[PDB]
Amino acid sequence: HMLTNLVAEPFAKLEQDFGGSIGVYAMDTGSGATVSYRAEERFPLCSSFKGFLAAAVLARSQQQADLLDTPIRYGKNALVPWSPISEKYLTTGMTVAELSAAAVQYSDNAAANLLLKELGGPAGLTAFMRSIGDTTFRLDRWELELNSAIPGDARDTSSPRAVTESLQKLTLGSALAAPQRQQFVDWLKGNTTGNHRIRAAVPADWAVGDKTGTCGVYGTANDYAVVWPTGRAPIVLAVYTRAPNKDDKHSEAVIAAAARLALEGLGVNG
Ligand SMILES: *C(=O)N1C[C@H](NOS(=O)(=O)O)CC[C@H]1C(N)=O
Repeated sequence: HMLTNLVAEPFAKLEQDFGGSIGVYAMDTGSGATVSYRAEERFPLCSSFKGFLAAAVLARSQQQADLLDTPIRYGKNALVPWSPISEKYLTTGMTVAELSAAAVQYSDNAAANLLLKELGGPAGLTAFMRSIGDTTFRLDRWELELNSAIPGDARDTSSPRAVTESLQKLTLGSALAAPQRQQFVDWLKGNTTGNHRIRAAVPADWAVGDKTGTCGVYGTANDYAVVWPTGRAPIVLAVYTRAPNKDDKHSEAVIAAAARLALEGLGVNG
């Protein structure tokens, strides 16, 4: 607690202007200092579970050396809405590694469902998260049902804090073996969907990997990232939003603004 919120930031004004709730947890991995706002509340994961999904696939690949190269063929019935990569390879198939990259970097929904099946479904991904010490994360449903974002419904949710803690373990800690850790980082660095979220708050000369989520209802959207400022230790952070009404709109700008406040709260000159 001594190093939590050393510098107050106007998160309450930001969420009031947004018309909803914002949850933020940011960790300076050098000093241990944190910024924390609504950090232990639950927010829907939406597409953001797909980063942890890819990490779980990489963990499995440490015991199954042929897993990532395995070619997966799928039928048209697998192509649920928002499958921009897998729809281009319907007639050819794609490897497990390619599906993982597509789930992370293009948020591909068919790819995510196919990989969930490899892991034994939502309970299998939840079990992986438990195995790294995350007692908050839960996945309960598949794409697209997991995006319903119903107020008060704990299904398919985590907390900003647990998201950040698990992201740190998987990208910087020892939850994955070193080759798999670097592959996970590389997939996150190559994300294409987050340019208007945490990345918009991070200087262009710093490295950053992220995964976004956009449930499409209840103003519910999010992003988590690992950021490597030059000359100081990496920062890990998570920004989640939700709002009371089904037709409330999400805001990318609010996520970027919350990330800026988090970095300011850590004293990171950006
Ligand atoms: C994830 O939340 N989804 C996948 C896709 N875009 O993902 S992103 O916004 O997180 O990059 C479409 C929206 C959404 C969904 N409804 O599955």
